[PDB]
Amino acid sequence: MRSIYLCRHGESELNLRGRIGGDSGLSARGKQYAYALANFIRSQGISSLKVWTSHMKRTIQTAEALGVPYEQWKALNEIDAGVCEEMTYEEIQEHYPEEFALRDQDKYRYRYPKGESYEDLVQRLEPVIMELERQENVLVICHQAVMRCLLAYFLDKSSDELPYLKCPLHTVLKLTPVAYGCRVESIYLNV
Amino acid sequence: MRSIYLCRHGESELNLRGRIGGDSGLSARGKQYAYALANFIRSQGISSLKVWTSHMKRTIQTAEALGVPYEQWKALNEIDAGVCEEMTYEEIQEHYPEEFALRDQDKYRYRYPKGESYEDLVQRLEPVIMELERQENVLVICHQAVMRCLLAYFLDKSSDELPYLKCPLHTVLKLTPVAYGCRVESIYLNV
Ligand SMILES: O=P(O)(O)OC[C@H]1O[C@](O)(CO)[C@@H](O)[C@@H]1O
Ligand SMILES: O=P(O)(O)OC[C@H]1O[C@](O)(CO)[C@@H](O)[C@@H]1O
Repeated sequence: MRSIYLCRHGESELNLRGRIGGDSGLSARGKQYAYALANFIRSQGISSLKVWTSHMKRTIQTAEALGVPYEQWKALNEIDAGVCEEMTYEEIQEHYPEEFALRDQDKYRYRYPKGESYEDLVQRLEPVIMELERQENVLVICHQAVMRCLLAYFLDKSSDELPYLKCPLHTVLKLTPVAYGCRVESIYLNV
Repeated sequence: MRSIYLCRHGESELNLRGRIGGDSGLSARGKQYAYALANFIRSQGISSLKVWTSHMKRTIQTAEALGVPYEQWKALNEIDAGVCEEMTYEEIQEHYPEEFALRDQDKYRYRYPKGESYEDLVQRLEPVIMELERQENVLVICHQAVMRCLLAYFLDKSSDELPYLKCPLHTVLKLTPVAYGCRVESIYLNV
């Protein structure tokens, strides 16, 4: 049976600082996760695994530790926060108080100044989903907002639930599409 | 009429590092705010004023920039996050996934392991509001969660609105209580 493995890049430097977006590299234990992922994947004994990543350094660097070849997709790049790129939440509240308030109102269609909305994100992920459907075993190393969009599709979630789906770091979600829907398994790689 | 000025401690070290809770000191620009605050209060042309703070260093240090005495209330201490104290959101999502998700569904009543809920904070602040109601001009230098509870009372907000009320840093809220309701003026001190 085919299984789709979904996970995020290992812990980035900006993740450690509590800052959003950007294009930073993996931290120390972020790299230890890349190694732990390589171990888990091997132990899965998956037949002909296709591996996808984004153009962002953090995803690429995580895939490198696997040894096997992978492919890069621009459409898998993290959601653009626009002007709020690399800010902490406190900084967004202080410098864009009205914008921050509008988000909680409708997290699905809200756009930061010159940024993307979850709706924009779902649109550019359409082709990524179409390919995913016509594949067998695949591992997608992406980002939190991207993972939420892909996960919503497979676990059949609404536009309301989507922006709030649980997608923590160092955790792999093994989704097995079945006739009644989709089975899920969560594997936490403690590093 | 008299006015109640509500604001937070200047930007702290943990605020800058994207971490919550703790007992950290003011950052460089966090101190600039403490001085910019003194200048704002000065320009108000107030004859007598009571300044209250919590036991947290960040609030105390901010009061120190005024050059006037102040009273310290334990009741004005920021909400306790328990085991999640001094952690980032990503950190909390990873190591306490279930806990994190449960908070989102009921932000008002939820308590982190060994922590407080917004409901507890509201109860803890009862004697503070009572005094605030029987005083003249007062300046309360407190915290984000504490500030939201106080602001909710004066502006008549429901427990559903309370946890999401806007309370950014370096922003003074001048409240003027009247017959019914309360007047509000938002003053931002750019530093
Ligand atoms: O605010 P949330 O719920 O993290 O939504 C998506 C977010 O993903 C992030 O990568 C969070 O680290 C941000 O860049 C983006 O705003
Ligand atoms: O973080 P929230 O959910 O907006 O609530 C107020 C928060 O203020 C903090 O100081 C940091 O966000 C936390 O201690 C507290 O939970």
